[PDB]
Amino acid sequence: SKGEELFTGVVPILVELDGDVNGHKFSVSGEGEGDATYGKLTLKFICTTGKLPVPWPTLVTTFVQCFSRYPDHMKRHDFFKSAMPEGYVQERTIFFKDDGNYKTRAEVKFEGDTLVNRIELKGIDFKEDGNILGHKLEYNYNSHNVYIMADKQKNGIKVNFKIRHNIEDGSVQLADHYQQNTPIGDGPVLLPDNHYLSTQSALSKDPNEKRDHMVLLEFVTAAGI
Repeated sequence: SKGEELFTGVVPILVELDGDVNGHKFSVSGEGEGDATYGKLTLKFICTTGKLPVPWPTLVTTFVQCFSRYPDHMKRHDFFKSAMPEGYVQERTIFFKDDGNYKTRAEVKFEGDTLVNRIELKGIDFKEDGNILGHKLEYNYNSHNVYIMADKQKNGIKVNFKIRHNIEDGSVQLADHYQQNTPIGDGPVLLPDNHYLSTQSALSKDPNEKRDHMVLLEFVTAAGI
């Protein structure tokens, strides 16, 4: 396919987010690199408007699936890379159990040789005293499976999954994800058979960094075929 060749080495990544959660406005910038050969991502995010109003972990999924490692035998199912360099639109709705929801819209594509993820986030109906606004989530992250399916009507894919956020009291905060991706260009893309992505992520901090930020290491590989 098209994009395949674009991912053959380490690619620099730029992440830009504009958000509003219950009237609290904020901006985030992130930079790093991805190496789809190992399904590996390394990023650092910085809250540019000051203190992040929600917990960092809640934004992970929002902050580039084209960096997933697809095994040789599954290359024909890699929609993400097939949409490059023109890119794709990724939209979601994220429902926090017994809490508010996030609505996101992003464009992911290449600007020169940098892979760009530009997002607009809108959060509503959050409880001032819930796990999100109340900042009760631990600073860590779990492994998940992300289910993918073809959408022949929109020439895209539909994706669904649940994230499990650990709460400081030992409990769990569920986050139901509903997602749609559609190509930006008019060129051909690869529509996949049902399959899934297996994820793992580690969160850390930069000891010498005074701004509000998050350091992220993540591995993702496709499976189920």
